[PDB]
Amino acid sequence: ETITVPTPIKQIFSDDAFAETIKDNLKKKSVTDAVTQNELNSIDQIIANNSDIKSVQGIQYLPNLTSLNLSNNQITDISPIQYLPNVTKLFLNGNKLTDIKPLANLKNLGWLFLDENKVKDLSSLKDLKKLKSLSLEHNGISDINGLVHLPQLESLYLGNNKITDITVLSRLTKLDTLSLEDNQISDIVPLAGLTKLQNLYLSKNHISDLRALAGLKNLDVLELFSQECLNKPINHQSNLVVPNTVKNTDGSLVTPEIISDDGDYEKPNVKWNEVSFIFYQPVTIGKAKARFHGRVTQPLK
Repeated sequence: ETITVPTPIKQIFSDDAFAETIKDNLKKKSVTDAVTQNELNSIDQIIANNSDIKSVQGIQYLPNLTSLNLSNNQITDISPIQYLPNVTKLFLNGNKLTDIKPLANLKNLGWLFLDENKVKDLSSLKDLKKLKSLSLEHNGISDINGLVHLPQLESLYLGNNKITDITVLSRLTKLDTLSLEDNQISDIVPLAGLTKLQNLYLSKNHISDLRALAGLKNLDVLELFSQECLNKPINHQSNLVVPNTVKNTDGSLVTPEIISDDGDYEKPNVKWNEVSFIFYQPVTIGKAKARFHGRVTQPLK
């Protein structure tokens, strides 16, 4: 798309706030000032954080735009971005996005930041062969199966979601930085062969078994605290015996730190409507030191 006659900024960029962004970027005096396509072609970078932007309609007239920061606005639709082929950096944190199908077209996208939106389907990212860094925290996401075809990603932040199944991650063999903190993950076996991983954030999941991590020799940063592990319910009895299922990287059992209701440990079992125990174990994997810590809860029926 091109404009062929000088046109007031507000007629092209229909959201007042975005119109103000373009006016400021071109150093104009008013959103009623006329712009030409030549002036719009001069826009290589937009910095428009914190601007109450509700729509980026009109942005399709910025062919040379390579970096676009729309953090912390109120945007609901990013379709006008889809035909901007030179965009390589896209900051969309803190908006109201649900659909990211229009990003499928951004073949040169390199960095994409989408935290604090409501994007729940990621299959739209499969086209993106130059995507190196993706952040999708706090989106309410459960299904990450669309991340199959970004096998060249280097950094992926998926913390603070509703993820249980990380099967697809075994294909993301270029990852050096991965966050899955504050999800619902118990099975970390899909990580076991991802030997390039350097930085791995796994706190606040449901992880009780570290065997999956035993071969990750390039780890430098590792976080493993505040797990919450929920056993399947068992019948209440006067004398309760529950196998300890908490395991170190070498498969040895982690001795409980504290056991509820004055219970005690007789290895491999913890003995006493619910009981629980807490564990805390410093671990080292490669150069990475972490504290493996959490609680196992046993409901009783």
